[PDB]
Amino acid sequence: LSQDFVEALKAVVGSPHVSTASAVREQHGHDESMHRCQPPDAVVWPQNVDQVSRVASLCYNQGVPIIPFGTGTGVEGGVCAVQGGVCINLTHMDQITELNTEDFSVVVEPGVTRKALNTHLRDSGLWFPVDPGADASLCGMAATGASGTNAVRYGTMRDNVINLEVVLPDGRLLHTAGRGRHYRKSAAGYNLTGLFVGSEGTLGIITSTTLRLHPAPEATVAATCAFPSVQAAVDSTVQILQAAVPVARIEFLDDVMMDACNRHSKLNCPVAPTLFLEFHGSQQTLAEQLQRTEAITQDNGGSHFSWAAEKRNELWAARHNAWYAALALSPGSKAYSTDVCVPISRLPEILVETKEEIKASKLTGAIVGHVGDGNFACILLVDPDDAEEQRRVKAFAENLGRRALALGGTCTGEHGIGLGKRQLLQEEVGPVGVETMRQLKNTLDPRGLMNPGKVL
Ligand SMILES: Cc1cc2nc3c(=O)[nH]c(=O)nc-3n(C[C@H](O)[C@H](O)[C@H](O)COP(=O)(O)OP(=O)(O)OC[C@H]3O[C@@H](n4cnc5c(N)ncnc54)[C@H](O)[C@@H]3O)c2cc1C
Repeated sequence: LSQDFVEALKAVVGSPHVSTASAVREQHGHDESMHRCQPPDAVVWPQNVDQVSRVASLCYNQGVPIIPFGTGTGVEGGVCAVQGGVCINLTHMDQITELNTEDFSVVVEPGVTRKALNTHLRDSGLWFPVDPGADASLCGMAATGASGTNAVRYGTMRDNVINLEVVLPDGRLLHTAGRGRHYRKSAAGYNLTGLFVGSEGTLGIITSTTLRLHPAPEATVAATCAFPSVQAAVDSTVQILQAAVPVARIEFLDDVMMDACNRHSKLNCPVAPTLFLEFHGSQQTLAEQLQRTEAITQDNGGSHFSWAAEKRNELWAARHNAWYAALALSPGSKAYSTDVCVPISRLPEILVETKEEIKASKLTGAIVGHVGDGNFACILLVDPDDAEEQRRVKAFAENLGRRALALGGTCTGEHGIGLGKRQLLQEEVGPVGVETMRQLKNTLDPRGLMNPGKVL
């Protein structure tokens, strides 16, 4: 990367906001997955959207790849600089604006996390529900198409992103639904917002997100329920969904995951395949939901509910840190994770099969999942130096992905494709799907400089 180019970057954002130091680049060359670190040639911190536009235009016209970087909590290698280039860390733009409580909407910049937003909203009676375990950038969550434990009731990022401000690869500024606009529904033209949700930094740089807010629930009850088998826990889940109980949260942990979370968070749940549950409503509707849900879990051998502000907060903090609980089983390890999502009636087959396949192998694996969406993760601990085991883990993940595709599902419910699932995506949507996706990529990023090597 030439000295003249570095000076041009510094002229846009300021000398302190450009770094070519090896240690700084290495810290921005990896995320939380096992994908090996590939450092960008420079890291740049733009201070406003005009600077984002000017950095993008500079890189684009000089043939330098651009890698958007939020909080670096992704798990598919999205920020790995496989072709070098400039990593654009967006988190100094951290303002909340256009809070419209009467319309249930707010605008956030990339440095705003879910925790920051919900702190800003206390005593408003509103909250933002999409809750990945990590303290991630909300714009990064829009870029990956994230979901969370609350999505079963309150929707994913795709359901809750109303508008996006995007710097396109050559620097033009796009407001996907129109500048300043916010509304419940529209048929006006093609829905551009949905195209950029889940684009993972390959179509442009999200510099603000307009988010749907939700009313805080009148009352909340959380509980855990232990089961004799994975089959019994997942059968209960499917039957709760088929009975249309509007559960707020329904999370599955297998016995390995439950033990790991016990050791990592000082929960003391019985070591068993377990559902973490949460219900929202008035006392009238809560009693009803609890009736019907306990009836179904009882039929499948579930325990009497172990009830859980502080202990509920402990419970979900433990769930949100399950990834790190899994890592603590094998200290010094990184992990890869599957993330399939299947038609819910096929969820029992594939989780029970996954549990059986994990035991039939020497692999360490923990299972946790948004099973209310028909989605789950197998978190696979890897020694960073054991090449044999690492290709056993990638082969396991590949096979599980193809099993989900055989059942009519998808290879990723929320984490994305990044570097790891590109072959699975080709199988998932076929040749005409791949070409159509590539044609959209090419019109927005003709030079292929927008996070190259990812997704397609
Ligand atoms: C403990 C743990 C728990 C998690 N739980 C969940 C979960 O329940 N659900 C879930 O969906 N994910 C989960 N994740 C994954 C991760 O938190 C999400 O994918 C999150 O959306 C990533 O945001 P980020 O800013 O940290 O991404 P980064 O790693 O910074 O970036 C991810 C990708 O998005 C791109 N990108 C980032 N910001 C922008 C932007 N502003 N504009 C354009 N492209 C951008 C990057 O180029 C990259 O390709 C978890 C991760 C961890 C470590």
